[PDB]
Amino acid sequence: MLKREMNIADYDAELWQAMEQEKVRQEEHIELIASENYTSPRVMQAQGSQLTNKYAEGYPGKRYFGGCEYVDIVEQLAIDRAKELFGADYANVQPHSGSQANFAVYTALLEPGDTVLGMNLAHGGHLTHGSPVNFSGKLYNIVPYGIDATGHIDYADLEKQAKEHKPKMIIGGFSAYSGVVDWAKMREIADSIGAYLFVDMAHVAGLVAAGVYPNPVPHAHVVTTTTHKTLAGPRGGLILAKGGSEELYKKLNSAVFPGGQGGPLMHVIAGKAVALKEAMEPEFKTYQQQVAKNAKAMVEVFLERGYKVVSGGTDNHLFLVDLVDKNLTGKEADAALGRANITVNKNSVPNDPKSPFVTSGIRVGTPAITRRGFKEAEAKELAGWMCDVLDSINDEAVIERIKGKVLDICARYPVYA
Amino acid sequence: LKREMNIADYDAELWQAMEQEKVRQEEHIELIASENYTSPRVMQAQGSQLTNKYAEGYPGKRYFGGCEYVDIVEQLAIDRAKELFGADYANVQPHSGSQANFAVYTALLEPGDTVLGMNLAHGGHLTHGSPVNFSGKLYNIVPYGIDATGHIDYADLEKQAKEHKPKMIIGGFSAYSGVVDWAKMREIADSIGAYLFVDMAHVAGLVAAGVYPNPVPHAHVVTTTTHKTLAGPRGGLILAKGGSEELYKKLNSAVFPGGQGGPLMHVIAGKAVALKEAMEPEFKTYQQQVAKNAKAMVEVFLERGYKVVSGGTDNHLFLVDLVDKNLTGKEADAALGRANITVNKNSVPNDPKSPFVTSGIRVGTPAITRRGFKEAEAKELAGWMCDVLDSINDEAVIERIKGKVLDICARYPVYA
Ligand SMILES: Nc1nc2c(c(=O)[nH]1)N(C=O)[C@@H](CNc1ccc(C(=O)N[C@@H](CCC(=O)O)C(=O)O)cc1)CN2
Ligand SMILES: Nc1nc2c(c(=O)[nH]1)N(C=O)[C@@H](CNc1ccc(C(=O)N[C@@H](CCC(=O)O)C(=O)O)cc1)CN2
Repeated sequence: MLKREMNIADYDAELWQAMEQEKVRQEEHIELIASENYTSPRVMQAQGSQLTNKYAEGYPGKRYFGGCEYVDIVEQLAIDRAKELFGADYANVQPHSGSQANFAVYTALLEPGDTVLGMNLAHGGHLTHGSPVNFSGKLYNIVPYGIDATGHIDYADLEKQAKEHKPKMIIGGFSAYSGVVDWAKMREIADSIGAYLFVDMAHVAGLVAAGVYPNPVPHAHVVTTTTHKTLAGPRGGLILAKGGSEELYKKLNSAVFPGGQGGPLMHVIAGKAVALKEAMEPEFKTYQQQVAKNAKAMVEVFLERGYKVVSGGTDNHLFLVDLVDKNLTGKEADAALGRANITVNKNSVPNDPKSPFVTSGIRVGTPAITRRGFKEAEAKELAGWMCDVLDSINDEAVIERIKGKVLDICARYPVYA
Repeated sequence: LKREMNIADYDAELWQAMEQEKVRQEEHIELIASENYTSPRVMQAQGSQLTNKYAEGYPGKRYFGGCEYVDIVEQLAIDRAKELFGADYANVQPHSGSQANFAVYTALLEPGDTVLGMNLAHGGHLTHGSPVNFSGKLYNIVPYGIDATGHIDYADLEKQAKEHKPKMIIGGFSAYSGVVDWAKMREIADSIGAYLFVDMAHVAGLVAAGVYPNPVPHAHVVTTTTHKTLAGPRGGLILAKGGSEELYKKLNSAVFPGGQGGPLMHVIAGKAVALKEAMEPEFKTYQQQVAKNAKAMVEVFLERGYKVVSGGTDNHLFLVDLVDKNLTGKEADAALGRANITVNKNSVPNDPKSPFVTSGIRVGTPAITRRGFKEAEAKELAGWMCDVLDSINDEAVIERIKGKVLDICARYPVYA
């Protein structure tokens, strides 16, 4: 008879202290990591439910364990909302993460060794888009594609590569690209060589949901996304599709299970279901608008201050700052901004002379501060403080000054009130 | 963003289903070997704000900033994991058992390498070479099962190993009730220079209490989930002892960036607190009751004329072969379910039916034991089960048994 009153605080102080500190860090820090956000207490409530106890392999109605009557309802809710929010006729809510959702798509449509056309990591592509240190690069033959000297994808060259290499699948998506991708144009290219157009919209799923970024669902054979980025939900993966055949969806369901996973996390899926409902609110649509809007405001300031912004601008929630001409490593910038309570993340840039762990740039995202209340005014001011730090990266007095400024604004905009 | 936000007043549908599951867990006798009831402390962790942090990499070498406290959290889980099992290496980031196993494969083998693993119908897990799983699709699998006696024949295993010269031998199971000789498997591996990979997901809890042979000191690499007999959150875990810096390097890379992205820091916090609870003395006597209860149910089943694979049990579970009773696991499962007794259809050795239908059921005592049941209650439960199986079409029999379960269930509430 476990007691509902059994808590962590009085049982494990070590773990407890660390947790509480993270709770405060999230309040005293300006999070500018593009892939992060602040999920609602409703999503956390779900994740902390008793649904963590149930084993439910299979799908609603076709499980491999008994007693799945209510978890079946839960999973169905997540599936239906997912389809309605994105306009798909197929959705799989069991992938444990973005990597897992992507892994499923690979194993369901390709054979080890097949050729895949994906966006290079330094140019903005994700690890699972063909990186040699990831399963994508080890199990398949990858042909990369990057961006112009203008900072955008050259669909003319992409087409050439496609025609010359005849890839079995073309991957559209990114982790660090600030432009707008022409989904329809990539589908055209895929169709000309009979390839699959697989789009990973993890980073822009939220913006797409609000209608602030082109929806790829109606142009790709298969789409994947995480639920924890701009979508602002729990950490998890999701597979979506529209206009596919019974077979394709059967393959996709098999790829997830028993293909690459065991039992799903019913408590996390409950959270996905509630987050997908929150993404349906009108306030959610104006929220994404502020996100893109704030992103543009920070870019202006960075350019006015003499900083190189890859692609010259932004059409989404993020942007890259190339620090090569400033003789700074992303690792240095990241660490300096951190001491001022401004959290970003070192990021490789196109033609980066440094390795992924060091990099010559930093990636910035507005989803967190926007969800926190910030607007153009606050964002322009924050961008400014950032450049102040970068400008005098060795001046502890400058960093000190800024630190107090952020602690001050962080207090007026509590994350969880 | 207001802390007062909750599901009840915002999403009545989701809330209603959740609440029902909450009651189902109280009104049902869960006998699914892979399930349990995690403490409210583990749930508390999983519902924390740690779900907001992205922390790729390992403590000290992350790819994002602001990982000072999540680094402390992950270290706690790693240290406790090592101390509880006696390993000098532990990886707490795998999202699940499948993911932990996938890492071990990709870190030690090349697509197409030969692997010796236990056949699924004979008790092996999907990730141990099933053709419908990545293990069976990416590697060359040679299976091995059990005797006519119900146990592994280490003599035949050795023969298979010498003849096929596999690059890795897998020890572990999802539905075997015996004791595996880890040292003996390591002997066999060594003779052909193969890797001995042991997946102890099902018996991690028993091992922790010292109730089942610990494989850590005999295998090159060990994996386990944290949500079965260990009674923690749903997740994976990699353990190793006596390996080299190279091997651990590979293992860390296999998990990330090899097969995963960011870990679930909130789940890892839960792993950390569950591994501390597994250190309690009450936890050791708990596993003892589990194994003990398992034996008590087996006796009754045999006395009632039911075929129990392997003739008995040396752990938390056992299989009931229903072929001679002309019943499918799917039928038994459904019948027992209407009596509020939840089990799961399970393939048995030489099963004439497919995995979705099966000719048997698997039974586990971890849940009811953690719930308070002891030999007396377990013998009585096993009895009711046989009553249902005996008269599987008698709705009057099933109803009477449902009244009995609801009753004993009210006397042993799960969460209070
Ligand atoms: N373009 C881009 N930016 C991104 C991501 C991405 O996938 N693509 N990430 C998405 O999450 C994060 C960065 N994650 C990375 C993780 C590992 C390696 C990597 O290549 N590691 C190699 C070599 C490292 C070294 O320099 O020593 C390795 O570990 O072997 C790179 C990026 C954030 N920024
Ligand atoms: N021995 C054993 N028992 C176990 C498991 C296991 O891995 N091994 N499981 C561990 O979690 C659960 C069963 N999970 C399974 C999931 C899928 C298939 C399977 O082979 N499905 C095929 C064919 C199904 C059919 O009969 O139609 C498929 O989907 O293609 C089998 C078992 C519980 N019992």
